[PDB]
Amino acid sequence: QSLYREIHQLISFKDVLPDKNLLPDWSSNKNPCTFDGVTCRDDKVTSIDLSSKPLNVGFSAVSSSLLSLTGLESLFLSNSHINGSVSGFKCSASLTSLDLSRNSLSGPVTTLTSLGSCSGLKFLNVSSNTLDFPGKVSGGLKLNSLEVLDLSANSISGANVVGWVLSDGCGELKHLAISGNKISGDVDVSRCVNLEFLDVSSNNFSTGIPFLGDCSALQHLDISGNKLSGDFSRAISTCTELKLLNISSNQFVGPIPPLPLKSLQYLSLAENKFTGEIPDFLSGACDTLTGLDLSGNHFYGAVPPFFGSCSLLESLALSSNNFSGELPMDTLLKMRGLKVLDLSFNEFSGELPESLTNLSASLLTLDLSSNNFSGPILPNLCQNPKNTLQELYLQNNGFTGKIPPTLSNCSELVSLHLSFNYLSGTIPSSLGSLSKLRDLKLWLNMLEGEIPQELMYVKTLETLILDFNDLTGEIPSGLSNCTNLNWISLSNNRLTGEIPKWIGRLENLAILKLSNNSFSGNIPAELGDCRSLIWLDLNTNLFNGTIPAAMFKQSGKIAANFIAGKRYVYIKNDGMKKECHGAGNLLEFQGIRSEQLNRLSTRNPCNITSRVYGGHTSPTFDNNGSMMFLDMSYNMLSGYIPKEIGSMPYLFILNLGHNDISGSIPDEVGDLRGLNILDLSSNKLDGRIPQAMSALTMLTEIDLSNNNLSGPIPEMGQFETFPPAKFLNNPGLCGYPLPRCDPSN
Ligand SMILES: *[C@@H]1O[C@H](CO)[C@@H](O[C@@H]2O[C@H](CO)[C@@H](O[C@@H]3O[C@H](CO)[C@@H](O[C@@H]4O[C@H](CO)[C@@H](O)[C@H](O)[C@H]4NC(C)=O)[C@H](O)[C@H]3NC(C)=O)[C@H](O)[C@H]2NC(C)=O)[C@H](O)[C@H]1NC(C)=O
Ligand SMILES: *[C@@H]1O[C@H](CO)[C@@H](O[C@@H]2O[C@H](CO)[C@@H](O[C@@H]3O[C@H](CO)[C@@H](O)[C@H](O)[C@H]3NC(C)=O)[C@H](O)[C@H]2NC(C)=O)[C@H](O)[C@H]1NC(C)=O
Ligand SMILES: CC(C)[C@H](C)[C@@H](O)[C@H](O)[C@@H](C)[C@H]1CC[C@H]2[C@@H]3COC(=O)[C@H]4C[C@H](O)[C@H](O)C[C@]4(C)[C@H]3CC[C@]12C
Ligand SMILES: *[C@@H]1O[C@H](CO)[C@@H](O[C@@H]2O[C@H](CO)[C@@H](O)[C@H](O)[C@H]2NC(C)=O)[C@H](O)[C@H]1NC(C)=O
Ligand SMILES: *[C@@H]1O[C@H](CO)[C@@H](O[C@@H]2O[C@H](CO)[C@@H](O)[C@H](O)[C@H]2NC(C)=O)[C@H](O)[C@H]1NC(C)=O
Ligand SMILES: *[C@@H]1O[C@H](CO)[C@@H](O[C@@H]2O[C@H](CO)[C@@H](O)[C@H](O)[C@H]2NC(C)=O)[C@H](O)[C@H]1NC(C)=O
Ligand SMILES: *[C@@H]1O[C@H](CO)[C@@H](O)[C@H](O)[C@H]1NC(C)=O
Ligand SMILES: *[C@@H]1O[C@H](CO)[C@@H](O)[C@H](O)[C@H]1NC(C)=O
Ligand SMILES: *[C@@H]1O[C@H](CO)[C@@H](O)[C@H](O)[C@H]1NC(C)=O
Repeated sequence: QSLYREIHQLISFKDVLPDKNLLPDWSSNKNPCTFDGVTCRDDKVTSIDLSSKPLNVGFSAVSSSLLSLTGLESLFLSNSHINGSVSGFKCSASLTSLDLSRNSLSGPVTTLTSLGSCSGLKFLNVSSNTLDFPGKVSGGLKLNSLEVLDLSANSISGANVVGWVLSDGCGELKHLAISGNKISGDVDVSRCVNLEFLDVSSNNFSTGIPFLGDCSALQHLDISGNKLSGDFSRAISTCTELKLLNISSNQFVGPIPPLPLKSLQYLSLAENKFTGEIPDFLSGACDTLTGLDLSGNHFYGAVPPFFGSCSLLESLALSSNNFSGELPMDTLLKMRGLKVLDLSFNEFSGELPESLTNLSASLLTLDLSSNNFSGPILPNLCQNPKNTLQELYLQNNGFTGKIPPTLSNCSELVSLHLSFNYLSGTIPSSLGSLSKLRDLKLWLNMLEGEIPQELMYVKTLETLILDFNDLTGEIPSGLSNCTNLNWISLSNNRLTGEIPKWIGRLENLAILKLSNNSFSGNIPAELGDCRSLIWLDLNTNLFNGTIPAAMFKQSGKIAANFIAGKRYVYIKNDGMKKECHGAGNLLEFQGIRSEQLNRLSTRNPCNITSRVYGGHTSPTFDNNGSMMFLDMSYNMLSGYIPKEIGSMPYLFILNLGHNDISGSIPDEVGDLRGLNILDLSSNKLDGRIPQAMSALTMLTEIDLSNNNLSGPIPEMGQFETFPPAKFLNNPGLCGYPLPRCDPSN
């Protein structure tokens, strides 16, 4: 191991990097031990770590230069843009750990057999690459000295790949992870007598449960995200050291089988098809449970008192079943260290007991959404000065009375969701002292009064959802201090005044929904300063003046990352009812049941049986996008449509119906290639429909009726596919589907 070879090898590797900007301090002028990413012991290189650097070289360059360094013990190249395939090479006997995860390695997984020349190799990570397995699986990986092997998240599809991995022996193996592939067939680790960690999740297993044999060392077993059913209980009967069992997202059925494995600390049976009331399936002492998840099955009945033995439980998840009865305090109060209580989507009922306040001392998350609780929200929920509560989810129940202003004592609160209840009174101003609050959701209640100026103190505020209350007054200027606002929804209240000019300062603002209020004045040009605005719904107000060209100036520069990943529903207007306005309502929908959407019937004249679209927000671009949804219908807008309207390639819906807009449809409307819905009806538009609109190919709905348009309807494009109704009440308009233009009228 001469310095001469060491330095020439390191530098010869640097000299083949495409980006000259890489490894700026490696030099034949410096000692290797001074290089960034190099670790030495007694002035000799022992480890190299170039992970998260865009090397952009082939594995052969890596194996030629770095893996043959005498005395090298570890090599970390995770997320280094290494591509190509591994093949035979000379490897130093000192090398114990190789991390090649998160690259673009490709070829048959049989290529990894070449690593057999690393005689000391004990740890191999090749997760997140594109390795695969031909057709028929034969021979074996033959790396039987590995203690740790991670082949996760590759492109391995095939039956019995696991046997292939283990074929030449697995006496040394402690940790095997191969999740995130498409492997099927048998898993037999019965000869892996030292195996402590097995992860075969997110694969394609649909037959036998893994055979574990003696199961003498196993502590962690994850078979989640497959299509397994059958007798998992019998398969782990011998497992005396098991601490974590994850069988969630599979096809298991029947009642919960006994699992009195006393060592068990984490257990998930979530998203299967288990049925019944909970039988006592644990030891007298609740095994050693810190974590329990029974979510997404068909359980019903009361939460059994034997759960009172789980005094170490930190996380209890029972959501999306059919549990009933009143909150089980006697049981829950025995869980002195409970951090997460998730009972959402069940049929718990009755009022909140005062003892619930004893529980909220360790509680980070209290989730009671979508049940049948009633009575008032507890006033003293956060009495204790050492309270840690971060999430309070009470939405979609039957709570009455006021929002307790003492919720301001929940100083660590991050998300407050009280939507879908029957709360009255005002939004307490003390909420402004929640210095970590990010989400304030109170929609569909009977709240009155004004939106509190004191919200200006919540610099962390990202979501403000207040639709369907009885709020009055104007948008308070204090909101301008909430510079991280992403989603503002104030629709269906009785708010007044203007859209303030400071709205343009809100650079994170993605969704602004103000529909069905009494807002007035002009549309501010400052909306064109909002860097993230993708959804603007202003329908059914009293806005007037002309649509300002500047409001479209951010087109092509829109960012849409922050808004992503949130549950919503979109309720489409079917057009059948005159009282129902706008293209459709986009609404927040975390923890609420669609079945309860009928609760809108007293607020909303729209046929509930109208189409409900749902999911998690997912913009079509990440950056350099444009507005996606613009609805300014049922106002008193006048003047002309600016040509800038056509500058939004991601605009799916444009609704300017029922205003007093005049002049003609701009040719640039034909530039809106993503357009599905164009509603310009009940205005005063004149002139011809531009032929340029023939270029639009994605239209599913158009409406130009009730204007003063004239001349022929364009022959090309989608016009001919729409009913005459979409063009009626335009005296000068002619051509299919209208009567043919006839010069002599
Ligand atoms: C903007 O917001 C305002 C304020 O919310 C909103 O006005 C309200 O609209 C709703 C829906 O039209 C009205 O609903 C009242 O209450 C019920 C709703 O279920 C209805 O009465 C019965 O309804 C049931 C269910 O549909 C039906 O089976 C039954 O036949 C109805 N009873 C009758 C008359 O036979 C009525 O819709 C109505 N009831 C009353 C008070 O007669 C609210 O009354 C409205 N609240 C007001 C005006 O203060 C308005 O629509 C929103 N605007 C837009 C464009 O969305
Ligand atoms: C093989 O390499 C994989 C890719 O690096 C490893 O998978 C990653 O392990 C990371 C370290 O545990 C995880 O770190 C995440 O982000 C931070 C890191 O400091 C943690 O706080 C987070 O808790 C953790 N994840 C989250 C958000 O909870 C990576 O998430 C994880 N996954 C990927 C695909 O990157 C394997 O661990 C490694 N195999 C072995 C056996 O070591
Ligand atoms: C970017 C987010 C804010 C947004 C909620 C996003 O997650 C969501 O997928 C958006 C893009 C969806 C939600 C509802 C969708 C619309 C649902 O309403 C409809 O009228 C359909 C009719 C027809 O299927 C059209 O092809 C699309 C169209 C008109 C959809 C266009 C795309 C959406 C507007
Ligand atoms: C996951 O496994 C299933 C079940 O083995 C695969 O479906 C089979 O695929 C083979 C090969 O094309 C067919 O011959 C069988 O008829 C399929 N069986 C059934 C019941 O449909 C499926 O291909 C696998 N998924 C992936 C992504 O590899
Ligand atoms: C138990 O397994 C489930 C399901 O596989 C885990 O949840 C998934 O985690 C993976 C990443 O490993 C994600 O890709 C999935 O989106 C998750 N699915 C669901 C439905 O949440 C869960 O994390 C595991 N629990 C523990 C403690 O290990
Ligand atoms: C727009 O709504 C407002 C509030 O009712 C009104 O603002 C008037 O605008 C016109 C033209 O700018 C002028 O009469 C005055 O500048 C404003 N006077 C009032 C009443 O405040 C106006 O009625 C509406 N019309 C327009 C086109 O602005
Ligand atoms: C590996 O990356 C380089 C650089 O982009 C490329 O030239 C080469 O073709 C890649 N190899 C494979 C097999 O894709
Ligand atoms: C759910 O449980 C409740 C207990 O109150 C019962 O009345 C109801 O019929 C059950 N619903 C379903 C879908 O099984
Ligand atoms: C909010 O906006 C301005 C600063 O630009 C000022 O009125 C005020 O000090 C800011 N912060 C608070 C807490 O009001």
